[PDB]
Amino acid sequence: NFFGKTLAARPVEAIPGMLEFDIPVHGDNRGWFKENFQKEKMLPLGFPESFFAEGKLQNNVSFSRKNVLRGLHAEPWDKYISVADGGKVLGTWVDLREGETFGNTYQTVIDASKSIFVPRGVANGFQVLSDFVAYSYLVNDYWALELKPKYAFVNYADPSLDIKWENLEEAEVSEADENHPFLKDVKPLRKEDL
Amino acid sequence: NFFGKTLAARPVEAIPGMLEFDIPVHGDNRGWFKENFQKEKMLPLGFPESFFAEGKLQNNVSFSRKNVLRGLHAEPWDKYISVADGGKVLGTWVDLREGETFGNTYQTVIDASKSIFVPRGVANGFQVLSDFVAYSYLVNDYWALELKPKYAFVNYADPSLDIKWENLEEAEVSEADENHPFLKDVKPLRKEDL
Repeated sequence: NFFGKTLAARPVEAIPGMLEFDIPVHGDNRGWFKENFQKEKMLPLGFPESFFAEGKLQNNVSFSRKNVLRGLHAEPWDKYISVADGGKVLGTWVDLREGETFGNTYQTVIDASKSIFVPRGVANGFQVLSDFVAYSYLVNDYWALELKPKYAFVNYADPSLDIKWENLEEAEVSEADENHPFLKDVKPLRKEDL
Repeated sequence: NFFGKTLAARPVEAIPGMLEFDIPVHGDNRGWFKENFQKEKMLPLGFPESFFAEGKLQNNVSFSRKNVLRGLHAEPWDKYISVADGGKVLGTWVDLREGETFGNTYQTVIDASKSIFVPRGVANGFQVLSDFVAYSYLVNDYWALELKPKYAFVNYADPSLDIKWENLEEAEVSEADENHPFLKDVKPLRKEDL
């Protein structure tokens, strides 16, 4: 369930606006290639035109080792998340938008054959499952002081979240991520904050 | 250095329009992060605004093993090339555009701390130096039949090209790449045709 998939998108019903994509990966264990993002094909599958509305683009990459656990961060921009190497992560999302889906969750394994569109307001995180992973994402806005109040964070280890991690005991977590508020102390992101 | 470089651009004087970038990579052997592409920071360094003129975007990734050698291909679109994991390649370019700089070459090692802007009509290739590499690039057009005349190819092993590959004896080359035409049989690409 890795090579040769048809390019396709599925909405995540618990988190409005999120999309999971199957990405065609061609080859085998020795090497492969993919079109990780293709704007002309992905728009008709539901990738939102609003992603492109301001003409802003940034691609970040992090290279991380097994058991690293980052999150859960709702940064004030949309994100398209992918894996660029042979690794894999347990992707994890918690909706922090005010409304009937506040606190809703989704989890899936992200590898080179699966990508995820995450709307602004949905907190993102991952735990690295493979020995290492190249985690490559696109965003549609740039850091600005005025955006600082528009972030929201929730603690990866709040046991009331409808998520589980692969290896909570051996997780390698930043000091900041250890100290994010539990869900009960998150101020839901209002329409004015998005 | 791999880590901690200042974001910078250098023109490649042998191939008009080509740019080499140093990318700041933060971390160490255990794990790191980079802004692989940040449009607002790149434009004032000389990344061409023309790349974005038609609003087209595609990200391709190839995951390849040591001694794989691919090229040399000039395609209908501009390319921004980097590496998304801990690997490295010997990047190689041959200008296939009609005029004074046809045949001109450049080579440099690409790893996650370096990227390259390759104008359409400049042939691109690489040989993998590390055990594996995640080679991730952005392009600004999509396949279409009508672009077929915008492609040119030149053989990687043509002894007249002012390039040197590693350990050619052990290179893993596709049948197609073994049979690309020699420079003297390449029809130079007209600028008005690109």
